[PDB]
Order: sequence, then C-alpha cells, then structure tokens
Amino acid sequence: MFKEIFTRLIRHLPSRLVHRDPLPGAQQTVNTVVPPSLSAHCLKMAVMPEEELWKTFDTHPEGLNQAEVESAREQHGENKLPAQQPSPWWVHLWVCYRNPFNILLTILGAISYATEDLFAAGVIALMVAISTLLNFIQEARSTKAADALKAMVSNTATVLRVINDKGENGWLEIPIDQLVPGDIIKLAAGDMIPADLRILQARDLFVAQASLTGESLPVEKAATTRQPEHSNPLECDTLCFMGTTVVSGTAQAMVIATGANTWFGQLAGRVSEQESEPNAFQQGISRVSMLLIRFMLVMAPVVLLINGYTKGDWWEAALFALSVAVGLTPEMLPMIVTSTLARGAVKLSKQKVIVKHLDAIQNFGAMDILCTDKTGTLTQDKIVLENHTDISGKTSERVLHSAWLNSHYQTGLKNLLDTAVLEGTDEESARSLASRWQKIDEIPFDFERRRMSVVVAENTEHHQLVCKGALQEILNVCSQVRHNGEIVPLDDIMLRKIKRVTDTLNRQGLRVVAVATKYLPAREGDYQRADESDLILEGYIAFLDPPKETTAPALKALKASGITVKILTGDSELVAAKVCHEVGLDAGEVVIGSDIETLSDDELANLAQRTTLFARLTPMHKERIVTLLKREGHVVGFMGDGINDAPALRAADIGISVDGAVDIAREAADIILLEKSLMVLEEGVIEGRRTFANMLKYIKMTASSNFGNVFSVLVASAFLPFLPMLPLHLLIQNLLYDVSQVAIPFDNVDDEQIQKPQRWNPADLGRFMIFFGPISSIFDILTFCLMWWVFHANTPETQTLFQSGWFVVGLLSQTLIVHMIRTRRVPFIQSCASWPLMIMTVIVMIVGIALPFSPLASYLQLQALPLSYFPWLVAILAGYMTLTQLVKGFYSRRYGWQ
Amino acid sequence: MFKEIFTRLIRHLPSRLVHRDPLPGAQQTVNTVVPPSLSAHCLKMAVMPEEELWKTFDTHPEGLNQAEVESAREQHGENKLPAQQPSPWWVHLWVCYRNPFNILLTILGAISYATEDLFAAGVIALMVAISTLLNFIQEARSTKAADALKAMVSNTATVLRVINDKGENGWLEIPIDQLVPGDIIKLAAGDMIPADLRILQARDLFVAQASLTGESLPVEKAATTRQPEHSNPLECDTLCFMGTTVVSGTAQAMVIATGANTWFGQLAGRVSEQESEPNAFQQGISRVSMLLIRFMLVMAPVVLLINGYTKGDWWEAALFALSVAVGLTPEMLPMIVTSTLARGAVKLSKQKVIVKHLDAIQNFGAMDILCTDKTGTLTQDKIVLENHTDISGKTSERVLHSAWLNSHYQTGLKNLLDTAVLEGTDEESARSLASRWQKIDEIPFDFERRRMSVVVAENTEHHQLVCKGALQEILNVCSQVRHNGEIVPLDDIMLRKIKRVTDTLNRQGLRVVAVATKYLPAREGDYQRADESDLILEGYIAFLDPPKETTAPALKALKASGITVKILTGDSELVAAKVCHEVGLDAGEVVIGSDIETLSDDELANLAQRTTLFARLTPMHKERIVTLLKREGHVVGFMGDGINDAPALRAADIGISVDGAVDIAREAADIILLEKSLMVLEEGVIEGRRTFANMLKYIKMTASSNFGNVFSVLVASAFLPFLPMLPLHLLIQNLLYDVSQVAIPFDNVDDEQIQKPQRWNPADLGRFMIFFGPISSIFDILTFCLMWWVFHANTPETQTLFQSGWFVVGLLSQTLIVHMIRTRRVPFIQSCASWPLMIMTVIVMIVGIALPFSPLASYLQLQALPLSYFPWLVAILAGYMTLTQLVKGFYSRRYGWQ
Ligand SMILES: Nc1ncnc2c1ncn2[C@@H]1O[C@H](COP(=O)(O)OP(=O)(O)OP(O)(O)=S)[C@@H](O)[C@H]1O
Ligand SMILES: Nc1ncnc2c1ncn2[C@@H]1O[C@H](COP(=O)(O)OP(=O)(O)OP(O)(O)=S)[C@@H](O)[C@H]1O
Ligand SMILES: [Mg+2]
Ligand SMILES: [Mg+2]
Ligand SMILES: [Mg+2]
Ligand SMILES: [Mg+2]
Ligand SMILES: [Mg+2]
Ligand SMILES: [Mg+2]
Repeated sequence: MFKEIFTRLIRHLPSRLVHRDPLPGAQQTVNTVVPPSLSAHCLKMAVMPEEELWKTFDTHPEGLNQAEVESAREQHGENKLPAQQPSPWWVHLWVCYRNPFNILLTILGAISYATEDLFAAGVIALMVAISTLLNFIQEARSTKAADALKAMVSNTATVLRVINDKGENGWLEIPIDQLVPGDIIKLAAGDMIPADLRILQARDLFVAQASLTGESLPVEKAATTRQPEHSNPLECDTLCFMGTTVVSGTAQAMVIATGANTWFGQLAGRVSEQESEPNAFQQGISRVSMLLIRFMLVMAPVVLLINGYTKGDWWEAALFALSVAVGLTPEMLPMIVTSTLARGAVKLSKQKVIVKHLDAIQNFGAMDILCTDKTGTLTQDKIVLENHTDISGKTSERVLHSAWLNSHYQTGLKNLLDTAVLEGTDEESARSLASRWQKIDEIPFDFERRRMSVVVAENTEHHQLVCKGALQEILNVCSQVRHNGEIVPLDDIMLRKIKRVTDTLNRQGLRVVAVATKYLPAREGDYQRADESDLILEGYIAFLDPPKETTAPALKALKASGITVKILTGDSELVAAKVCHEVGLDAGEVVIGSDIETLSDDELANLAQRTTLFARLTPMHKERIVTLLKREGHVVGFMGDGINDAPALRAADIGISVDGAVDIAREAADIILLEKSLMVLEEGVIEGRRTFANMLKYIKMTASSNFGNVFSVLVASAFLPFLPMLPLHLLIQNLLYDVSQVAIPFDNVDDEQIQKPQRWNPADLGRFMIFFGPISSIFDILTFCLMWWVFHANTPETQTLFQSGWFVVGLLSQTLIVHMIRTRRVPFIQSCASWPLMIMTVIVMIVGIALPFSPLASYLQLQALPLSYFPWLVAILAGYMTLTQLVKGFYSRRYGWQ
Repeated sequence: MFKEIFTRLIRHLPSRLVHRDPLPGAQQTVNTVVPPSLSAHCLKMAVMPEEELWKTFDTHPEGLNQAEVESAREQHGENKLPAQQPSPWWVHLWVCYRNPFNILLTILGAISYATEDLFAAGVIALMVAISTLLNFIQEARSTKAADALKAMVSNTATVLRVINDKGENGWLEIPIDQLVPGDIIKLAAGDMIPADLRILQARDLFVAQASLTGESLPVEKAATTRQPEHSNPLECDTLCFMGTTVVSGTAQAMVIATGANTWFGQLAGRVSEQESEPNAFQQGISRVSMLLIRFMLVMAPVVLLINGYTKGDWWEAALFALSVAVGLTPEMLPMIVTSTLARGAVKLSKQKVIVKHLDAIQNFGAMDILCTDKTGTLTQDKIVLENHTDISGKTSERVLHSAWLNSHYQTGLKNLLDTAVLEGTDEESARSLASRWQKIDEIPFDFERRRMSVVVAENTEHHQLVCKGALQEILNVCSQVRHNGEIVPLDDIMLRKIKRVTDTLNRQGLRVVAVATKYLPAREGDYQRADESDLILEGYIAFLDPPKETTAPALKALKASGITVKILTGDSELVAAKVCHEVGLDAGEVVIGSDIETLSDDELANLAQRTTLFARLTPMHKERIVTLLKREGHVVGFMGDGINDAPALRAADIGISVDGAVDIAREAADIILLEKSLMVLEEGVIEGRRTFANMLKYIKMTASSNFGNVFSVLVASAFLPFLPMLPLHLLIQNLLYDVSQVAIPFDNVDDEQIQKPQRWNPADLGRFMIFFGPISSIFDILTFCLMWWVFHANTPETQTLFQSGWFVVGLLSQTLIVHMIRTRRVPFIQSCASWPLMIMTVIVMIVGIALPFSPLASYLQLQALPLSYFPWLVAILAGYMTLTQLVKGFYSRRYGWQ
C-alpha cells in the first residue's frame, strides 16, 4: 500500500489547540548562529544614544495613547508567533467546506440529477451544506472557548500607557501579545522579559540568560553600557531578549522588537522550519484518520463497481456509494477532538484548573508518575514557628536584626523566610534599622553557592555584608563566630557541635537558615561574589513549615488512582524524610544529587524507577531524573514554580505550574492550577480521564455504526434491483445521528474506565469496528428480507417504500445502539447515560419516526409506512439490542474494553 | 376577636420534624422526685444476685438470637421516646384527608348537586381527593427522607448478638433504638449509656452522672456493690442510667430498662406533660396559620352572603365560596415546611452536613454569632513538632518514658498528646516499658483538678504514680524536681524560672504539658485523688498544633457573610492569642474565666458582646456565656465535641457537633458535621439560607396569588348574573398551580437575599399579600369586562364561555406572576429561575391553554375559546407582568424585601 504522500484528505487541527507552544523561550542551542543581519541592528540599538531613541521608535517618556499604540501595532505587527494567529471565520468556514468529500458529493449529485431531475441535486447539496455548517459551528465554538481559556492565564507586562486619555497615564497589566514596539515598561523580580528591551534605567538588575547564552550565572544589566567592547549581541549589558527572566533588581526599559522581529522569533530558528516532529496525540489522530481513509478506500469502490455493473447507472452508483462512505469521513475527527476535550476543559475551569492546550489532557489523563516539590504541595508555605537562636541555643536579637537587614533591602524573589522575618520584627526596631542602614549593593541568589547576600552601610566609612542561606553553604565560607558574645575563630569542634545541633533540629522537621555578617572599610568599587569570604557567623534561624491538612488524603487518593507520587526536592534529606513520614508518604531510601551526578543513564533510570524521595538536587538533576523516568511506557508529569523549573517542565510529558508563580514557569507549563493543591490536581485528573474516555467513546460509536451500515449496504445490492436507500435518505440519517451524538461529550463515564491511567491504542478502534459492525448488518439484511417478502417490495416501481422502511430502522438503530455500547456493564441497571444523551436520543428517534409521515416525505422521496411495520420494527430493535448485549462479553474477554 | 381555643383547623407537624429531641439526657432538675414505685424495682435490681439475673430477663451470657430479641422487642417495646414513633401511612393519609376544609368541600358539593345533578358532585370530590393525595405524597416523601437522614447519625451500642446464626456471636453496632431489655453490651470511654444497665463486669469504670445527680465528679461503677447501704437508686454503684457517659474504664453490662421504662423515660418527668412550650419556628408557623385562617374567615363569608342574597342559591354559593377559599387553606403549610426544608437537607447531605430536625435550618440560617473551640476548628488535631525537655531545657528520655507509661495504660478519652507520645516512643523501649510496668489503678480526668493520673508497678513492693496535665495544675501539687539529675526541693525561684520559660514557649504557640512521678510503698488500698501530692516534677512536653490551611479563608468568608466568630477555649490565653493572630482572627482583649465568674449577668452579657477570645473557661462558664449572649436578638450557635459540652449545646439556639465526637455531643446536638471544618459549615450556612428563602418565597407566592383571586371574585358578583367561575374550575386551577409550584423548592436564590442573616417576620406576609393581591384583581376585572362586553357573555345561558375565558388567564396569571415576583431585581436579565421551575411553568401553561380545547372540557363544563381571545389574553398577561414589575419598587422602598 504505502502512498501516504499521495493521500492528502487529512485535515489537521490548528497548532494552537494541540501541540505545545513553539516558544518555550529556550528551546535548544542553535547551530546556524543566527542571521548576521539582525546582529548588527541589535548592536547598533545597544550602542545607540538614549536621547535619539525616542524619535527612532516614536515613543515619549510619558507613554503611548490609544491611537499611537494602534498605529504601531498595525505597522509592525502583533507580539505573537505566526502559528498563534487564529484564522478568520470565513476562512475557517471555507476550509471546513472545500474538503474533497463534500465537493465530490455535490459534483456527483449534480451529475446524476443534471438532466430533467432538478430539485433532486439541489437538496442533496443543501444537506451536505447543512452538515458542513454544523461541523463549522461546533469547531468554531470549541476553538473560541479554548482560546479564551488559554488567554485567561497569560504573562502580563506593566506598561505606562494613558488611563485618563488626557495624559494622566499610570500602570496597567496586559497580556504580552499587545506589547507593540517602542513601548515603555518596568520590570521586577520574577517577571519574564516580554520582548527585546533597551534598558533605560536599572537598579541592580540581574537577569538569567541561561536560555540563550547557556550560562547559569545571572548577568548584570545597566542603563548605560559598562562593558568595554561590543560586537557580542547576546552579551551586551544594555539589552534584554525575550524569553529571559529577571532574577533580581528593578528596571525600566523600552520595547525594541516584537513578534518574529525578536531574537527568539527568527534568529533562534523557531520561525524557520521547526514543524517536522508532531507529538503523540497528533500521531494518534493521524493514525485514526489513515485507518478511516483506508477503510473507505477498501469498501466504497467495491460498492460502486458492484452497483454500476449490476444496474448500469455508474453515476448514480458513485453518488450512492459516496453517500454511504460519508459516515466514515475523517472530517468529523476535528470536531470531536475540538469539541469533547473543550467541554471537559470548561469543567476543569470550574475546578480551578486551566488547560492551555487541549492535547495535554491526554497526558493529563495518563500521568502515572507525578514529580513534585515538597513546599507548597506537601507543606504550607507560611511558617508557624520560628525562633532566632545562636550557636549556644539562646535567643539572639542580633541574628533577627541581621536577618531583617538582609530580607528587607534585598530585591530578589520573596521567600517565606523573608516574609516571616519582616512580620516577626517589631515596628520600632524595623524603623530604627531602616533609618540607620542603607543599601549599597546586592549579590543575588546564584543558586550554585546558594547564598543570598546584601551589602549595607550606616556610615561613609564602613560597609556591613549580611548573607543568609542554607547552613552548609554559609559554614563553608565562615571563619569567625560570635559565640558567647565574642569574636572567636570557628574551629572544627564548634563546626561539629553546630552540625549535631542542626541535624537534631532537622530530624524534628525544622529547617535551618544561617546568617553571616562581615565588616569592611568603605569601598566605592561594586561588590561581587568574591567578597563573600571570612564571614562572621551570627546564628541559625530555625523554622517549621507545617504539612497541609489535605496533603495526606490527596496523596492517598492519588496513589489509589494509580498516580505514583515522587518528590524531587532541593533541601536537606532529613527534613524531606520527616515531611514524607508526617504526610504518610513512604520515603524508603533518600538519594542525594551528588550520587546521581556520577551514575550512568540506565543506572539512574532504574534508581528513579525504584525511589520516591530525591533530596539535594540541582535543576539539572531534576531535569535529568524527569527525562530518564520516561524510559519505559511511563508518562511523567512535573510540577514546579521556580525560575529554573522551566527546562524540567518542558522535559516532562506534561508540565504543571501554579497560577501564583514566576512568569516563566506559567508560560512554559502546560496546565495552570489556580492554587497549589494536590486535591485539585486529583479531581482534575479524574475529570480529564472522563473527558478522554468520552471522546474515545464518541469516535468508537460514530465509526462502528457507520461501518455497520456500510457493510449492510455492501452485501445488499447483488440481490436487489434498486438502491436500498436513496443518498438523500442516507445524508438525513447521518445528520440526525450526528445531532444525536452532539450530547455524547456530556455523557457519564463508568468509574471502572477512570480508575487507572488510560493508554490509548488507535489500532483497537479497527478491532472494535470489525466486532461491532456486522451485528447491525445482520438486522439490516433482516429488514431487507422483511420488506421484500412480507411487504412485497419486489419491483423498482415500489422501491421507495422499501427504502423508507429500512431508513427508519437504520436511524433508530444508530440512535439506540449507543445506549448499549457505552459500557462494559449492563445498561440501564448497572449504569445509565446522562440526561442530555437521553433527551437527544428520544428527540432523534421521534424525528426519525415522524419523517416518513411528514409532508416533506414526498419531497424527500419517502413513502408513508403501514402500521403493520411497527411491531416488526420493535422486534428487530429489541433483538438487535439483546444480541449486542450478549455478544459484548466475547469482545470483553478476547481483548478488553480499556 | 381572640377565640384561639375555638379555632382548631390548624394541623401541626409531628414533633420529630421540628422541635428539639425531648431527650437531651439531662433536661433539668426534677421536683416530683420521681415515682416511688420505680425506685424500689431499681434498688431490687441493683441488689439482685447475678446468677438469677439471667432467668429474670431471659438472657444468656452468649447473647440473644434473632427470635429472642424480636420477642423481647414485641413484649417490652422499642428503645425510643413515645414522641419518636412515626405514624402509619394509612393513619397519615387519613389525618391528611379528614381536615375540615376538604370534608366541607365534599359535603357542600354533594348537597348542591344531589338532586338530578350527578357526575357533578362526584367529580368535585375526585378533585379534592387528588389534592389530598398530592399533599400526602409530598409530606410522606419528605418525612421519609428526613427520618432516614436523622437515623444516619445516631448513637451506636456494641452488642454480642449472633452473627453466624449458629451461636458464633461477635460484636455489632446498632442504633440505640433497637436495644431490647435483657441485652448484653460492652462499654468504653466516650460511649453514652443507651439504657439502664446492670453492671456485670467492670475494669475501672468511671461515668459522669452530673446529668442526674448533679455532681460533676465521676462516680465509680463496680461489678458487685461495694457501697455499704442501698436505698439511693441514683447513687447505687452497680447500675448506670440512660443519658450518662463513660468517662473512663471498660465494662460489660446487661440492659434492664428500655424506652419509657428507663429512669429518664418517666421518672424524669419527660413523659408526663413537657409539651407546653413550643420553639420559635413552631410559633411562626402557628402565626402564619392563624393569619390565613383569619383572612379566610374575614373574606369567604362575605362572598357567601353576597352570592346567596343576589342569586338565591345559598348551597351553591357556599360551595363556590369554599372553593375560592381553598387556595388560602393552611393544609398547604405542612407540605411546604415538610418538603422545601427536606430538599435543602438532602443537598446538605451532599455537603457533609447532616441535619437532625428540619427547624434547626432556620436557626442555622440566622446564626449571627458562632462560638467554637480552637483545636479541631482553628488548628489541626494532629501535632507536628513535639520535644520532651526538662527544667533546664535539655532533652530528657525519662520524661518521654513517663509520658508513655501514663498514656499507654490510661483508659480515658484519647488525647493528641497520647497519640503523639505513643507514636514518638520507639518500639523497643515501648516493649521494655510494657513488660516492666503494669497497671494497678487509675484516676480519671476530673476536669476540675485537670490532672489525669495512673498508678503502675514493676515489683510487688513499690508503686509509681505518673500524672500529666496543664502546667499550672501540675505545679500546684509538685514538691520536688529532678533538676540536674538530683531530687532537689522545688523552690519559688525555680517555679518562677519555669513559669518564665513556659510563658516564652506559649507565646510562640507551643502548649505545655507537665509530667510528675511519685513513689509509694506497695499499698493494697485503691488510690484516690488525695494521693496526688508531693509529686516529683520530671519535665514539660512542648508541642505545636499547626493552624489549618482552610481556617483563615473560611473565617474570612464567615465574617463576610455576617457570622461573628467567637472563641471559647479552655487553654492558656497566650496560646489562644497566638493561634488567633496566626489564623488572622482578631482577638482584641482576652478574658479569663476567673473574672467572668464574679461579674453580673448584664456585665458579662455586655462583655461577651464586646469580646472575641475567652480563655481558661470551665464548661459552666461556656454555658453561661452562651446563654447570656442571646440577650438581644442574637441567635448564637455553639460548636463542641466534648463530654461537658452537651449543656452548652442545648443552651445555644443551634448546637453543632462533629461526627467524630463523643456520643453525648452527637446526641445532644442539632446539626452533625461529617468533619471538623469551618468551610463546610460556611457552605452549609449558605445552602440553609437558600432553603429558608425558598420556603418563604413559596409561601408568599401561594398565599398572594390565592388572595388576589379571592379579592377578584369578591368584587365581581354584584354585577354578574352568574358565577364568575365554577368550583370545579377553581379546584382545577388550584391543583395545576400547586403542580407548578412543586418545583419552587428547587428555585434559585438571589445572592442579595443570602448575604445576611435572615430574620423571619411572619407579619410581613400579610403586608406582602395585601400589596401584591389587588394587582391580579384589576386584570381579573378587566377580563370580566372583556368577556361581558366584547364577547357578549351577558346572559346565564352563555355563562360557561365567560367562566372558561377567565379560567385560562386566571391560571396563566398564577403560573406566570411567579417569574416576576421571585426577585427584588428585574427578571430574566438580572436574575433567572431554575430550569425545573421553567419546565413546570411551561407545562402548566400548556395544560391550562389546552384544557378548554380538550374533550374533557364538556365534562368539566368548559367551552372552547374563540381565537380572538388569544391576543387579548396575551396583552392582559403582558400588562399585568409589567405593572407588577413597575410597582415592585414601591413595595421594596416602603418596607423592603428582606
Ligand atoms: N532567588 C532564589 N531562587 C531560588 N531559590 C532561592 C532564591 N533565594 C533563596 N532561595 C532559596 O533556595 C531554595 C531553593 O528552592 P527551589 O527548589 O528553587 O524552589 P522551592 O519552591 O523553594 O522548592 P524547594 O525549596 O526545593 S522545597 C528556596 O526554597 C529558598 O529557600
Ligand atoms: N477526659 C478528659 N476530658 C476533658 N479534657 C481532658 C481529658 N483528659 C485530658 N483533657 C485535657 O483537657 C483539655 C480540655 O479541653 P476541652 O475544652 O474539654 O476539649 P477540647 O476539644 O480539647 O477543646 P480545648 O482543649 O479547650 S482547645 C483537653 O484539650 C485535654 O488537653
Ligand atoms: Mg510579569
Ligand atoms: Mg549593583
Ligand atoms: Mg442502521
Ligand atoms: Mg458508642
Ligand atoms: Mg480502680
Ligand atoms: Mg388569575
């Protein structure tokens, strides 16, 4: 067979609904080294004086009004990737109609009924047009809902603009897509860079450029270029590129690039190609579409040739065969995937879960392994008990004052320790310290040395450096200690005693943060990491973060569902073990990052397979563990809300980030939780499994019933001198069945199907179709025999009655078999469908019954049915339902439902 | 007027649905001193030898089988109060039909249509029968649901019985109602006494008889009488009465009394009278019923006299006037109160809230003040951090071992301290201590000395007494301390230093529990409270109970709703203040129980009005505060789950107890929470306010529309030579309107109405009826004019058309005005009714508009309506709706909706 390139009937969904966003910010290291044309304009803008910058981008210090921003947007464009542009509705309607199947339907109908048979081909075009509008309406509604949901959780940028429209200006929050070139914004810690910026002013701005330059260390950014030599576009100290984050400090800069014009837009190579590889969901959809196309190509030509050879009317035979094959078209596949999931997403929106792109739900339904960090999930972020002790254990006010100095002047990410220190310190001493001391510089949290430091001064002759951080990192650089109120050198015995005391504190669940203070003479030169040496240790603050009340029940529910919960923390092993024991999560053996840093990939994969608590991990360690976990059929999902957690989020099959997080974590994630709760995640997982099961059920039903009808009519034409149904009748049946199925996304789901992770095998759909098709065909042949013999529809002159008869049964069959195939169990007693499904089933059955007796039946070439047909119809329906219910067991035993 | 005794048409609901349970266990001190006949049988049973007890009650040590327990139940009766017996369904149907209004309806119809007018009086009886069956069905369904809900949370008793039916026996759990006389059960701490018991065996059984004997101190209970002199039935040491609780110890006893035969059944005086005083809900229902009866007595006789004088047919006039007055009958009042609330209760069942009796919902909707205890609600019961230090502060293993000895052997109620001590202690030392030491006696928690004590021994020569409790109570009795590993006398300076250290610990949120140990020579004599003296203090265990994560948001929501949250704790003031500060609840000034023990009632009432945190309270203090809080229009609800919290629960307007609590707290409470969560309580409060608003709306609509029709027909008969409607048509209209209103309990409620506590004023119903009645009357007179002039229904020979005309619009008015009166806002845009209400409205409108064209119309004396009447009825309906919407503003401004 093969010839996949020849087949082009598949219509793929837009790249926004499925597949991850093509702009993670980092992606991968480029090899083309960008185009040189851009990295001359970048350098020029870096060195271009600020005074003439206003005229270049037509920007004023006050800001931009509505007209100016609109003109800039129209001129330059939108701050979005090209793949993120929604199609116009008329384009969407046209592409939803120009598909080969509907065009061929209309052309063949016109050809068959061109000569002296008007109103026979006009209505057959009307029916396919109604089907096309129905599909377009469903797709448009679902896409609009999904796009609205995605934009609900989007990164915001603070821009001056004009509020009063008279020049009053202010500060707003808008999604990054609306940032036009030549716009003035301000930046703070935790806010990602929305677009390429020219730094206008900066106070201690430190940003993380590891996405682009590959260096984990933060890089300074000054208002004016302090670096000596330019000609390195990425390393210029006055420009910040999109996709980077502000580690610390404050700044105000002007937008200079937007959309593809940004460095990441085209220089990173994202715009060029970068569309060769699809994901698992797209591959499964493509497999299903190819299966349906193969089925149609195998079946429909046989019917066409048989009818044409038997009756001699090749055109009518082709039209009828195409009408039969309509039910198996892949054009339905978008709708389902677009509609069902979207509905589930809406329900997730009511459960404090926002899904960015729909396909993640599949992974979100098969997340057997869940890697999370303890604080925020396992324990409350707010700390209840904190005491500022000294080496001897006595309470020290000096340690608390130094902690306040280091936590009130720092401009980095806000920490639970910083908030607790600010709250605990009394107001009077707070004012005294604020008046006495003033900031001179800042050394941000590099995350390698794990030591945040701040330099302050109260006089122009001496500077005091105060640093906090993990106990071991502080101790590695301290030289002196204030034990007993004297500056005694820190000996090995004192270090061992401190380690014993801190281990005792940790085993109780108290984390330890040390504070060190150093005095230096007045120095104009800016301080760097090298100055953090020979520090005088002051004390260690012991604090407790209580485990959340919901943590234990949520973890129990998660492990009952089958989601193996693993912890990848970057704190002390003892604290993590105590937290896991208190929350009831078994820890087994802890594994430090130093060990895994040397093991082989296979050894680490096996260890992660047989481990639950990983402590003292670098972000590279977390990414490596997440990547190596997905080595044998395991779909691992990571949950992080840090600066460096974006690579880990992208590495995992599904990334989850809390709404109250840094902007990069939200942007790179796939699912956004409105709060950091495990119970919310568990409920969302249940709902997502329900939604995926509903979509699979929809596809299976609509494929199986149509294949059964195709088989029915396939073995019918040899012994019939007329068409068993007219193509118009088949189109009516398909439209009414689709109207009935509209409510399937709202169907209930059996608890058996959502008790385990779902592994979707597209190949199972073919076996399901083959098993559940001929059951309808047997009773369709029975209906043919009933019409031919009992009711004497033996001649073409009385053909129409024949057709009408089968029509009714067919429709009702397609409308009733649903209620006996949406289970592994016995319907209506052991399980029931949702009310909307019942309502639609009743409505469609009533319409199908009334259609032969409707006045339009003569227009639709339908003849009224005699009353003797009704008991036979009921008997056939009951027999079909009973037969399928009894035969479901064989399919359950042979292969299984899930 | 007066003559309230003469009026007896009001039907009261059964005493189980409304009003508290008449068996709190304690009630009040009796003055009749019981009947002497019972307190001779009680003494005889106390002194009657155990060997012959088996034959007296026909009980075997192995237990009782199904036949024997059934025979005993049939002979003696059921373990329930007489007021708790549900009525038989046939009795319920008969009492729901023998009401005077329906009987007079049938009698007057028969009298009017006795002579040559059959099939006219038979059908008028059929309609009232159908209405009676509808009312009975609704009442029966709602009562069954409420009774099922009440029995869900009921006290259980562990009884041997027979499981295998072959004599294997075992231990079961059955609601106390099934405990027949001569049944063998076992008792544990926290289980209330289900019925009068004869103690067969007892290990250190201590029970609280303060309900009966009024003594707070626990009383011993031995298998054989150890007291010297009998003839005091309450103080006999071998019998336990119903309504008492087991403070500590274990026992196995035999049931000797059941139902009213128990001491509390009739000797307490509960059976005799004790039904004079109703509650607020019953008084409001009675006021509404009296209002409706007075309105009927004012209106209907006038119509009867006018029609009888004008037309001369007194019997038909009386029939018609009674049919008009049907809509204002109080017979609907049970249904509503029985149905609506029940529906809400069902929803509360899905929100982990179980309502025992329906009336509490009203109080549960007006609970402006909520008194609760901190632990369990404010903070999690489980404690995260605990360290067993000594006086010098060093960690002491001896203190932990003594705590394990005192917490593993005690049989009292489990404490979080006991659980934490048991878990913290290592298994090896646990086994060593268990093997080394053994119990000799026990001194339970009297709650006055606040010191639980246990005496153990490792040799037959020395006994060690170990006691824990609050720090101050332990220190008040200690004499020596093990400071620095020596037995040094406890001086004042050491006491002051310990107090300073413990206050420092408390200010951080850590509670302090001290442990004292004493040595005694081997003494056979049983130990008492007097032996707790000259104890050697060992150490104080410091533990932390973290505040719940949901506490702060739930408290914020509660205070936003208007529920003032007050705390009545019995712990240290500093700990309560720290907890309140951490959870965000403002504390202001703490108040100790010693101060309030001396203040006057008015002073204490004012203080409680202007205070939030009460610490160091006795249960009497809590009861006094709760009682004095309800001194000015305040509905105060208490939440407790302790032994002594039952009087406080009964004192409050509404009592709330958690499902996981002692049996007495659950039994005496009014609402049972499936978990100790404030968010659940807040959601339940919102739902209960919704339910009460729905019931009030139902009553207001069904009264106002009927009064409007009554007024309409009242000023209509003078200028009409025929009845404006037939009584049969009126009955049909009322039945269809009731069918429409069936779904009102499912109506949505505006958030404005449930944003504040509800104060139900029955007198407002009359003003609402007077304001919203004549609007319907104006358009009814318009309909009369339309029929008389435009359609020329000027003679009795063409009377029926007239009637039929009005019929239609009449019904539609009563069916449509609903949608424009269930608001203070504009309908269908600013607020909408629930879908079931819309469905019922549409169905009833269709039925009413189709009845004149139905074949039964001739049977119902109804004539088909000309098509010209349809635009007129549509215009009349639109005008009536618009007029009501416009004039709603005047009613809202003059009085107000809520
Ligand atoms: N700018 C900073 N970036 C990262 N960590 C910081 C920073 N400043 C201080 N820290 C500390 O370093 C720890 C590293 O934790 P992360 O794993 O990066 O994030 P997290 O949410 O705190 O999860 P944990 O700490 O591993 S339980 C933080 O918990 C802080 O105590
Ligand atoms: N048998 C007992 N009955 C009552 N309290 C006891 C008993 N044994 C020990 N206690 C202690 O006495 C305290 C009195 O608290 P209660 O108010 O009666 O109940 P509670 O649920 O603990 O609410 P608290 O303690 O006031 S926050 C308990 O918290 C225990 O620490
Ligand atoms: Mg931001
Ligand atoms: Mg600097
Ligand atoms: Mg069919
Ligand atoms: Mg019990
Ligand atoms: Mg004893
Ligand atoms: Mg009316």
